[PDB]
Amino acid sequence: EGREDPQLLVRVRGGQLRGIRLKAPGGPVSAFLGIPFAEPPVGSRRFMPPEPKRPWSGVLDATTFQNVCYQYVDTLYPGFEGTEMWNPNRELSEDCLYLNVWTPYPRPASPTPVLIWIYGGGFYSGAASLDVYDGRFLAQVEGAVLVSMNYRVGTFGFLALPGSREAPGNVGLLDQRLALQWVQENIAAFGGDPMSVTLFGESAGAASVGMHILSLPSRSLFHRAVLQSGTPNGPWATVSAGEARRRATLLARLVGCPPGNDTELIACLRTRPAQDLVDHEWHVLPQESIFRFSFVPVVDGDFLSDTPEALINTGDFQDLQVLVGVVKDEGSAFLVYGVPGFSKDNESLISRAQFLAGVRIGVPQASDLAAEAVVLHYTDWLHPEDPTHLRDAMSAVVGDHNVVCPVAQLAGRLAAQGARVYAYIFEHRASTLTWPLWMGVPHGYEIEFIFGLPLDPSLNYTTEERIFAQRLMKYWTNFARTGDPNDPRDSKSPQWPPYTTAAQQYVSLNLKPLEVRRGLRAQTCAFWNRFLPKLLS
Amino acid sequence: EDPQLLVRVRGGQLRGIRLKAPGGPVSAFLGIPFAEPPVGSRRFMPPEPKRPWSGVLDATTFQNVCYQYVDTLYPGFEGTEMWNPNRELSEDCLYLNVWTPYPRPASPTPVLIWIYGGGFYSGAASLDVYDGRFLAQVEGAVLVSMNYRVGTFGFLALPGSREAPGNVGLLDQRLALQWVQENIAAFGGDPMSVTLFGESAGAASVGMHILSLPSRSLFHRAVLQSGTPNGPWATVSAGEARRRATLLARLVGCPAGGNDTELIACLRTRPAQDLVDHEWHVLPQESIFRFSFVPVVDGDFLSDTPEALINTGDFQDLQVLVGVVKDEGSAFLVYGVPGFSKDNESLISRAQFLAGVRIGVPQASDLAAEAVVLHYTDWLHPEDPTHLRDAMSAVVGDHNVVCPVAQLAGRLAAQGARVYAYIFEHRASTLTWPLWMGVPHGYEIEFIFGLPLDPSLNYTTEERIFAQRLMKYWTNFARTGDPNDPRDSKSPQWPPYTTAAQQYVSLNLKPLEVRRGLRAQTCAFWNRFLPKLL
Ligand SMILES: Nc1ccc2c(c1)c(-c1ccccc1)[n+](CCCCCCc1cnnn1CCNc1c3c(nc4ccccc14)CCCC3)c1cc(N)ccc21
Ligand SMILES: Nc1ccc2c(c1)c(-c1ccccc1)[n+](CCCCCCc1cnnn1CCNc1c3c(nc4ccccc14)CCCC3)c1cc(N)ccc21
Repeated sequence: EGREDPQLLVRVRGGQLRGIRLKAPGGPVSAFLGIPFAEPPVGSRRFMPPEPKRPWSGVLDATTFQNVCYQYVDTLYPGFEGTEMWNPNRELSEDCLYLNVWTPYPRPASPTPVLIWIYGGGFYSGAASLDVYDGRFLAQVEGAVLVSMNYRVGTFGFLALPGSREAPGNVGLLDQRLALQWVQENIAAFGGDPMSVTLFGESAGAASVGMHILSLPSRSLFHRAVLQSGTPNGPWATVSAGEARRRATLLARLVGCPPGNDTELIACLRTRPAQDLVDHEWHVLPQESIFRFSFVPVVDGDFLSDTPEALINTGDFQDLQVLVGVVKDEGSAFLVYGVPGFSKDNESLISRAQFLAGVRIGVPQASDLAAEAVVLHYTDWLHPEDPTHLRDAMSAVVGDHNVVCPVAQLAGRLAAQGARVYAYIFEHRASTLTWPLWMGVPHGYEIEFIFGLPLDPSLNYTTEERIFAQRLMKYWTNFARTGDPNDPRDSKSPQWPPYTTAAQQYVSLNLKPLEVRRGLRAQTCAFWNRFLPKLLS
Repeated sequence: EDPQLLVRVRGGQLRGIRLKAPGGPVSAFLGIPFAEPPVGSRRFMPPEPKRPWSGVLDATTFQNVCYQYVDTLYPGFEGTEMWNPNRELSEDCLYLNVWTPYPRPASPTPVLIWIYGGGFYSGAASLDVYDGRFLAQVEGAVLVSMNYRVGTFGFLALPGSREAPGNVGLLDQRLALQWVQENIAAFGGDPMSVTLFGESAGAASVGMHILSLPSRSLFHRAVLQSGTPNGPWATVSAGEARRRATLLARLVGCPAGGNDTELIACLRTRPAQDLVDHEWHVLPQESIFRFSFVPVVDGDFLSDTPEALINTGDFQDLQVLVGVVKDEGSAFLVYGVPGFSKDNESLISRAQFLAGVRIGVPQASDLAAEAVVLHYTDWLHPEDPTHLRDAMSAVVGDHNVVCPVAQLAGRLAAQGARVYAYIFEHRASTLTWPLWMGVPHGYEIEFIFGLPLDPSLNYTTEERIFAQRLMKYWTNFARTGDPNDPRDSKSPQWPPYTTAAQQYVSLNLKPLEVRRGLRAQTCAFWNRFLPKLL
């Protein structure tokens, strides 16, 4: 046939695809949703590296989002858009290694910069099919080819018996590398420039992006990287070999797979229903905690030849261009998932006791001395009992420790070692946010703006937000295009300068024009990055 | 003979001198002896009261300065010399001075007693900056200052011994205090309204009288300026004093030991200058704002450590005035911290800053020292010399003065005392120290004493009015326990310092500003965290 829209028929290397023509506000875009890039990682392939997708015959239908990787569904606030917007919107299946491509309609005559999105979700949840990752706007408005992939999360993606053949760990990264490889090979068929691939992701996806920066076999598959609210370095994005070994073994035991070599154990895990692994995942953490996740990248001496901090300290990043940044309230969201005293349904004014308790959960790896050091640092000694400040300090601790200071260390090390870094703080609370006021601009809530959702008039964003969304997409795609988020023509708008060790410049993203600022929580991050380590004894 | 200049005290008759103050005449009784000269066998010993004398004792001049180390850092430089002895040195130095109004006050006047500082190793009540003349004349106060023994002579202790029990300098002071109870009325002072006030070491001495029950009946109120009994430099342990006494004895040929009595006997046979010669050689570490012989925690004068005493004391009917100058640490830097001098802007390196902290917090472990550095670095301008220099100064001032002051203020206030706190931020126009030193340790005294009221000293009109303000606060404080002017009904009120609000006031040329929290975050570092690095 024959009768179909010729713009929707594309041949990639596994065979032919039929895409779908979608409405964006400013006009039509092409979508090729659910292109499979790996062999379904099921049965004997669980815990195993992805294998490239074997070619198919006929025209593969690529008009709808394919399955979401097997994962824990958040039931903290039943019916609450604030949590439900992050939950899976397609069937849960182990057969989920699919990707998506948005492109202009009609596809552009000459090659186009390619953004590749990697979702977040604590390496345990996430799905490229979620409303907030909808590439139609970037495609229609900026003329960009945008690609997002599903990668295996949780045990399926990250359970590791390091040194083993049957479960070597890091397979979720490997799924992402494979989507990356696929783009090199096929994106041209859609008018993307494979010589201009920019990786971007937020939170665990941001951490992912950083891992690709740090893994030799991924460096050839992209040219530019964007890390939103996450990093490879830090207390949560990786575990050591021993700790991953401990967690896998403990989970194995929990589902009735007693540990005594690795083959028997992994074989037994492979016989277990996927829902059983998910049901037991949370139980392997070493302490009561927040912003920690059971199955995450392992420092395997393979994908990661050393710890991320060792590699950012000694890596040569002679031109790499990265844009890094944070939201105003990185910590706030985490507090409702565990910390007593905190809730979305009230003001969360906590007591000093609740605060000391929170710091323990919030910095679980820290001794008595160190936890008391954090508390002394974040206490306002002028009002040391004030419920509002205590609440906000709890939020700042979780935020600073897990996101802001890792981001600061990242920028600093990169910049000091050849990279062109652009740094930002995103301060706009959405008008449409359902979370309470006290949470500020929570973790994840710049994404809807970077992706352009406010441009959809049916979504009820303000005109200001629509103009803002447009500004943001211009920064992002200018950066993709050029390595520089500035417009080479628009001299009147204030310029966004690179981040450097000498001046530590970064910009505010809010409804007002760009304001340049110096030092990203410089003083407090000296605490977390330089001092708190030295409380090693 | 002028009857106004003739007083009979318990030991006999005294002849004063009428002195010229700007606004009128004052009566001075200088060099009154309050103790048997603590010489020969009485060296290292508590003071005995002065024996009665015959006829009329000439009290028209300052008496000898207690034997001390004379500063030779910058010879003849005003900034340093103004602290050096301005009379002959002598172990025979237990003399006090009284300035009173001319004529003698008609009714009992509040009495204000000054105790100089000098790191318990130097000082003298005869120094130009402690001139009682102005407060006498202008505010009508009877002002009293004593010499007390310093250095080995005042504070060498072999604790538990009969012949060198330690703290005798403090006992000298206590005896001057007793003398005031017994005699001041004779000069028109009210023995029922005595305010102790002192700066630096003198401030810590005042603090020690607060914490020592036998001193408490000799005064009703206190003022601690840039100094505290608590904190890193004002006391030593019994074991630590023993060690330095012993080491000093070794350094001068004495006697090894063997026997306390024997060791002290030998020390007593040594010329004063021999003791001073080796005074500086007994410190455990390279350091600054540490002093060889200082009060000892004897379990007698000081029943426990000042820390223990302020934590658990009852200070219900006590009024205290405490404060600090803007740049407590700056002066100390020129005394041994490499890279610092008065003769240039002193723009140090990072290495110099890290080396300075070791010196500055001598007791500090490797980790504790790094905690300090990481706390005081401006992570935005990490290697800027101006920032490092100012930081080095801040470290020393905070560690030794401001946070100790902050801690004392809070304990007292929590435990019944009525506390008023200040930061003094005016740089005297006459200052011969360089700009980068700011308002150095000890340059508020000048103002409190009323020196800018003497037109010959070339202070500005502004400064004379500022000095007048200050004398009103202090003497209002002596008068009532409240530095506020109960006449002026037109703000801005100086509020009591409390744990809750932490209110204190800026003392500068502009009218009182009320600030809250005296380096609250930085002193949490120093007072709460840092102990926990044991
Ligand atoms: N009784 C049980 C049984 C099993 C599990 C349970 C509890 C909990 C838990 C729930 C409530 C309170 C305490 C613990 N967690 C807690 C995981 C921590 C969730 C923190 C929020 C977060 C952080 N990154 N991804 N997510 C998941 C939710 N998706 C979001 C995302 C983002 N931002 C936000 C912001 C607000 C709310 C949600 C949200 C941004 C990036 C992508 C996802 C789990 C974590 C596991 N790894 C496995 C099982 C369970
Ligand atoms: N070669 C030798 C031999 C013997 C001694 C020597 C050096 C030094 C020294 C000198 C220069 C550099 C390094 C060490 N100090 C250290 C002096 C420590 C005091 C530093 C400043 C200070 C603090 N409190 N009193 N003083 C003495 C100077 N008097 C002042 C005072 C005050 N303010 C100031 C302000 C600026 C300059 C001086 C000054 C206010 C209160 C009273 C005195 C001594 C200390 C001793 N305890 C014994 C002997 C010597």
